[PDB]
Formats: sequence, C-alpha cells, structure tokens
Amino acid sequence: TKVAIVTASDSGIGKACALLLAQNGFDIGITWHSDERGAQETAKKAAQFGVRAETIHLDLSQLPEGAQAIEHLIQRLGRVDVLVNNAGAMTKSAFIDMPFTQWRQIFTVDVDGAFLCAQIAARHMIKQGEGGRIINITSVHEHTPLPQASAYTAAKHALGGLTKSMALELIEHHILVNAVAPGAIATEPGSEPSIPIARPGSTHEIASLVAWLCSEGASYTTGQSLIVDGGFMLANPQF
Amino acid sequence: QGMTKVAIVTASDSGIGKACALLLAQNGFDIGITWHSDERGAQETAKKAAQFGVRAETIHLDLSQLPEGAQAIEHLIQRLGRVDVLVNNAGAMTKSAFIDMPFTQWRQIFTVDVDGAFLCAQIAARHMIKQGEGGRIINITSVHEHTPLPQASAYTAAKHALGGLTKSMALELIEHHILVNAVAPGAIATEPGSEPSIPIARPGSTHEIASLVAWLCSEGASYTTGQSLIVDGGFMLANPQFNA
Amino acid sequence: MTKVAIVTASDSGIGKACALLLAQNGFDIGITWHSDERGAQETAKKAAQFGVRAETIHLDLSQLPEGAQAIEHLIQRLGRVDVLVNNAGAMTKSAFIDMPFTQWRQIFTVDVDGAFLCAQIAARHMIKQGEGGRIINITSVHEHTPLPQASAYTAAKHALGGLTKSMALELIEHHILVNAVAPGAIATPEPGSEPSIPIARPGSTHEIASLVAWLCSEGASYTTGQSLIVDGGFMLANPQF
Amino acid sequence: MTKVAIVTASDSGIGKACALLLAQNGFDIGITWHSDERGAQETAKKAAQFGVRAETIHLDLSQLPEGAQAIEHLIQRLGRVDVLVNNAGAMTKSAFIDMPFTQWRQIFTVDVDGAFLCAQIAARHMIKQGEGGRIINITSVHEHTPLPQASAYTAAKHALGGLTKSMALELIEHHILVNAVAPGAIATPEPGSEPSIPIARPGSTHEIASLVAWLCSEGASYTTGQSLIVDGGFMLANPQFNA
Repeated sequence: TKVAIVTASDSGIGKACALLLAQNGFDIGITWHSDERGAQETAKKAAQFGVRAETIHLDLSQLPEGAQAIEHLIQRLGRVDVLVNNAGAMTKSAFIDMPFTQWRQIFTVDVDGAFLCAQIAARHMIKQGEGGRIINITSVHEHTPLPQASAYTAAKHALGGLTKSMALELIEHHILVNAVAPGAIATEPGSEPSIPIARPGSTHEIASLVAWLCSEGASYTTGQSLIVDGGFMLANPQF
Repeated sequence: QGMTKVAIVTASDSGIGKACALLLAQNGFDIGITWHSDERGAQETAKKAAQFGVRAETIHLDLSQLPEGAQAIEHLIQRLGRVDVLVNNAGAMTKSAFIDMPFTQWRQIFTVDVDGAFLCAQIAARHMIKQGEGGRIINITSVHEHTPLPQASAYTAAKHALGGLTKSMALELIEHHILVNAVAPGAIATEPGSEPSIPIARPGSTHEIASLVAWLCSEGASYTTGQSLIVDGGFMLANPQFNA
Repeated sequence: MTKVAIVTASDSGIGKACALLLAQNGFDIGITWHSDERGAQETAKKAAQFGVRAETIHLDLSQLPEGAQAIEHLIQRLGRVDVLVNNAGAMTKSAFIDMPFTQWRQIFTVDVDGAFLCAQIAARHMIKQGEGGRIINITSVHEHTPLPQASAYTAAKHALGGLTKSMALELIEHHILVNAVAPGAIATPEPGSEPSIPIARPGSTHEIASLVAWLCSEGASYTTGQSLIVDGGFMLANPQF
Repeated sequence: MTKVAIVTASDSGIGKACALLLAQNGFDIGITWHSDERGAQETAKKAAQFGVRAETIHLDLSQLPEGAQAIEHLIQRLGRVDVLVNNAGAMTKSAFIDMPFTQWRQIFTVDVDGAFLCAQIAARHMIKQGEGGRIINITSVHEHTPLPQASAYTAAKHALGGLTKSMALELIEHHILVNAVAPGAIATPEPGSEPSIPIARPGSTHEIASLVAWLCSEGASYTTGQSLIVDGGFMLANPQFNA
C-alpha cells in the first residue's frame, strides 16, 4: 500500500488530487495552512475510498522549521511514494514598488517551501529503495508572465527549473519528477472567451493528469512541464 | 453500441502504433488499424483487439504517393462508421548528412513524416465536425520536434513541422470540441543500463507511450490541447554538462 | 578579403534592409528578386553607393530544385559567399480543414524547401573556401506560436526552425554559424498603431536588419543554433494581457 | 547627451567586458565589485581611456536590501542611469538531496534577489528620467536546461528569466526594454578544449559582451522580453551528440 502526500489539499487542486489518489489506492497525507476543517473534510472523503488519510498543519512561511511537518506526516504514514507540491494562492504586486519582504515572502512559500518538502520526501524515497513520484504544481506562468505578478511569475519559473534539476539528480533512484502547469482553473460553456476553449478548467482536469503521473504507465515521463490550460499558451495578440 | 467510439491508429501493425491500438481497444474503442507492408502484424493486432469486446478493422495505408494514398483513411472510417480518435503514428526515422542530402530524400521524409499526418488529420477532422460530438487527435512526434537529431536534418525539420501543425489544428478545431496534442517520444525500443547517454539509462517501452496516448483520449484530458507532451526518460535534460 | 553576403528577396522590405545594412558593413551584396527586377536594381544601386559591389539575379523558389540554382550563379559572379540570409516571403492564409494539398505543398516549397536548397549551395562554398560563414534564416514568431488560419505557414516556419538547429549542429565543424531571426509584426512603408502588441506598434525593417547584421559580425562568433525573436513583446502577451 | 551604463561585477569576466565595450560605445560607466576593488579600478582606468567617466563602488549583494543602496550612490555619482546590466556572480555546486537551506538561500540571494533590487532602482530612475532605458539580465543556458549538482543555480537562473519577462511587460510603457543574455561555458584566462560542446571550446567574454552592447544600441529598439542564448551550440547537444 503506497502513500501519497498532497500539500494544501484542503481545497482546490490539492483536494481533487488527494481524493483521486485515494480513489486509486494510495494512503493519503493532507496538509493545511489555515483551514483545518477543510483538511478534515478532504481526509474524511479520502478515507471513504477504503484508504488511510492523515492531516497535518503545514505553514511554509517560517522556514526551514515549518517544513518539518512533512517529516512528521511521513512518520505517521510509515512511508511516502508520491509527493504533490501543490501551489498556494497567487499574489499581485507592481514590480516597481514591491517591498523586498513581499518578494521574499512569495519565494518562501512558492519555491523555497517546495524545495524543502521535496528534499524530505526524496530522502525517504531513496531509503525505501522503491522509487517514487514527485509532482510540482506550477502554472502557465512557469512559462509566460502574469501581468502585475512578477514575483509569482519568477517563483513559478524557479520551481520549473527545480523540477528539471530534481528529475536529473533523482532519476538514479527511480524517482520521476514533473511539473503540471494549470491554466485558468475555476475554484459555464463560454465563460472566458479570452481562452481558446472559452472556459476555465475543473480541478478534475488537473487531478486526472496528476493521477496518471503516479500510475505505472508514466514510468518513462520525467523532467517535463505538462501544460493543462485549454489552449491558453496558444493565444497570442493574433488570436 | 450506439455509444461506441472509434479510434484510428496509423501504422498499428507493430511498435508504438500497435500498443496504442490495443490499449484503446482495451479501454473500449472500436479500432481502425493501418499497415504499410506488415499485413500479418496488422491482423494480429486486430485479433487481440477484438478479445476486448470491440470491433477491429484493418486497412493498407501507403503514404508514399499523396494525396491519393491517404484515401485509405476515408475507407477505414466508412467501414467503422465514424471516427472519434485519430493517432497519427510516426514512421521510421531516416538519416542523411545535411550537406549532401538529395532533394528527393528531403521530400520523401516530409511526405511520410508530416504531409501524410496533415492529410489523415483533415479527413478525420471532417468526420468529427460532421458527427458533432467532438474528438481527439494525437500526433506522435519525437523529442526531435524540439532538439536536433544529428545526421537527420530532414527528420528534425519534419517533426518540428508536425509540432507546428499540432498547435494550428488545436486552435482551429477547438470550436468543434476537437482537442489536438502531440506526444513526443524519446528513444523507444522496438534493459536497465542499456542506454547510458539517457538519464534513465534505458530506452522506453511502447506501453510507456501508449499509456499517455490513452490518457489523452480519456474524459480527464478534456482541458489539454495544443501541447507537446514529451516522454523521453529525461532525454531533454541531458546537455554537455551531463558528462562526467 | 572582401566578404560576400547573399540576401534572398532583397528587392523590398526586410530583405532590402538587410542587404543595404550589410552593404554599409562592407559586404559585397547579392540580391535576388522574384518579379520586381527594377526594385532589385534600385537596391543594388543604393548598396553600391556604399562603395561595395552589388549584383542582382532572378530567383523563383516555386519550381524546385532547379529554381535554387540562381544562388550558384550569383556566387560564381561574386566569387565567394560568406553570409546567406534566407528571407521570408509573403504569408498566405488558408483554413486547415479545406486547404488543398497543392497549396500545402506550395507553401512548404517556398517557405522551407527553397531555404534548404539555397543553404546547401551556400554551405558547400563556405566549406570549400575554408573561412567559415554565417547563415541566417528569417522565420517568424510563428516558428514558435500558431498564426490563426495559417496552419501551413505555421508548420513551415516551425520546419525552418528545426532545419536551423540541425544545420547549426552539422555545420559547426566548418565554423559556419546558423541562426534564425524571428520577427513579429513588421511594417513595410506610428506609435500606438497595434495596441495588441506590448510595444503597441509594429516593428521597422531596420529593427530586424540590425540584428541580422550583428549576427554577421565578429562579435557573434559564439552564437549558433538559436531563434532570436524581435517582436516588441508579442510572445509575452497571453489571454491575461 | 551622455548616457550612463551600470554593470554589476564588472571587476572581471563578463561584467568587465560589458563595461569596456559600453565605454567604447560612449556610455559613462558605473562599476561594482564584491571584493576585488582592484579589478574594478583597472576596469575603470581602461574605460576612462575611451574618454568616458568611470565610477567604482563596492556592492555587497550578499546582505539585502541594504546592500543594493550601493546602486543609488553610483547613480548619484554618475548623474543618471540609462543601461543596467545585471551580471551574475560565481556559480556554486551542491547536490539537491542534502543542499543546506542556507546555501539555497545564498544562491538565490546573489543570482536573482540582487538583480531584482538593482533592476527596481535602475527602473525608477529611468522612469524619473523620462527617456526610456535598457536592462540586460545576464542569466545562463541554465535558465533553460539543468546544470547537474547545481539545482539552486538552475532554479535561480530560471527565476531571473521569468523576472525578465515580467519586467519587459511591466516596463514597456516607459520605453524600458528588458532582455536576458544567457551564456554557455565562458572561459576566464584552446580549440578542442571542450569537446562536449559542438563548437568544442568555451566562449570568450567579448562574445557575450558584444550581444549585450547590441541590446543597448539604437537598432535593438524592437527586442524585449527575450532570452538570447550565446552558447556555441550547447542547447543543441543532447544524448545523440557525439565526437
């Protein structure tokens, strides 16, 4: 029985990932920043699939200590085979007068935290000796800028580069590392005509790919950023 | 049975095409199989496909003389009665030094590696639009849609071409609920430690491509379109510093 | 030793701007024209006022491979070739679902098949001369992102992008550097005229030619296999723009 | 009117080459150094032979944000800033699995945090001046492809490439153009010495500085938001590259 940990799975993409992985037979670890009740609800529904589901408080704003909750969560579940580094909320702030503390705060939660969590998970995966899967939830803005969100863009890009480096260095341990880059996700047909598919995506349309990356059939996929965006990246000033 | 969807996979007599055809049959698609010269392999794929309780039909496809050779796709569609999935599967790679390559060889490689996929895609998309129920088109390209293969400039350029067409089709067919993506294999075997130049140190299996192609045909992929999804055991990660 | 640059379709637009700026840089110039010979001669007359030799030749890349032989004759006239600029011809739109196969092939013929044959001819001479060379393929932002209703154009630009990387890898041993210049929207004969582009205007032909000329310069000797995008921010604008 | 170029870490290597070439192109030059005040002063003396002003200042990008004030004092001495070249410090290697957090942070501090604070200051002056400007971020091929045993370096270079795109979009209305120049292997004081690279040698610092100088020139007025890779074909070599 394998174990999947999904950060920030009290809601949104994280919750959909945790629920689908439970459906697929993984014991589940759920982390929460502020909303323990949402984490409890996800745990309950995850456990309804006949699976163990454990929750822990994780606040990646005070580092490195804040990341130790991943170590406690792994110890409660006995092992870890999957880590989904799920992205927190997006923040807008003009580049020209952004305070350095805000710049650092955004990097702390959006890439520093993922780095520390991945280290902890990858260490256990190496010792277990049975490989593993690490999925970094990034964004289209790993590849293309979000207006008025320069720190968010830069940190998503950083996490994209970290994904590549982790995949290269951990492949010898059969740990495959990929990013899933969502476009606009609603958290109805024709609601966003700026996007070629003309609607936002569902959390399921992201979780379904995350689940595939955890499946036996993904055993040759590593180092990639898989963009799930309804054609967002194809729309240029011409479209 | 009125709800049964049809997948057509070109060159599914063997290799990656065969793996896609059989997995899609196992997942519940009636299957169209095309073959260039290995008819018995095509008959063996149809045999196994039908053990999953679906229809399987085969047809000879000779993409060497275009546009006429692509009509076999229209005949296969007619036999199956509809098409919901097309997998434009990649023929064999060809090598030739750039400085000396005959024009005939340049044109021959483009003929099989992007002109055919263009024509097959048109035919399938016309049926998908008329059917009015959407569809999925997967173009099997290669890591060389993105990075060059030495001594294979024609092949690289044609894979790049097919990547561009993928993006164009995705944009132009989205209004008909047709999602269009490329799957870009690294080196796939036709084992651990057998390919030291690749980070994962081995070639891929055909199942390791087919599995993603199957996911792209599933309900969960309804928001994925216009992308090149690379399955290469880390091939794209390996640069000059991968040494030592 | 006076170096030679050949620029296809330099009777007008970007090709003319590259030919004239390379002329000012001290290259002898080869100029090809499809139908406007007087425009080509006008380019040659202006290039020659910079004190270099300029030569014109008809080039029709629609009938291949014979059509590309004009490049060989231009080189024989000029005595050598050091720079080839494969310039981009006109863009044509055609719906993907309806596009006839002959139109598909026609567009690939002029937009990548012709560049391939010209590049071969120039590279053969650069190899034999033994003094390296530079080949610049003018592509487009649509080497990288689709142009709606122009699937053939987009596919061919992508193809020329791949050829560029392939040529650069195989010709590096002869010190031949191969790159693409990928323009966005370029005006041919002002601020705020194109609000959908972050710069809010189309580019000038000079703003493309300037980089082509840098790519032919001594300082560019470590740059090969790349697609340099000159687009006023075009690639940055997504539905969030 | 005399324009001003500020190049960080121009006491040596790529930064020094950029400073000297911009001095030849007529920019008054601002030079920063981390420890080698002497390389900096030799850079200034040679820049001054081109008839321009050269000012040197210590820049401690390791302890921020206060260290970035050194850029304000430089702009004060030179009177304005028209070009900023964000030039990278030294590369540090460390395995991802056990890389200390302090080292992850130090690498980000010098590879993107300093560039971010310096670009902010430079941009505020370019807006105040009202005559546009050019900001060049020196990244790396590693902005695009990983460097083994250098995950923090790779991540931080990716971050600086993303910041580059965001700044280009956000500053375009002020006619401030922002690009990255992404060098491959660059030599510091020969053909065939790097066979893993298709060109089979490292690059010269002048082969980077030349593109940086073009990006500051009149003809580069339509180029923004891009990452211009100068790498001798590094990006073309994959597992199938040989010999």
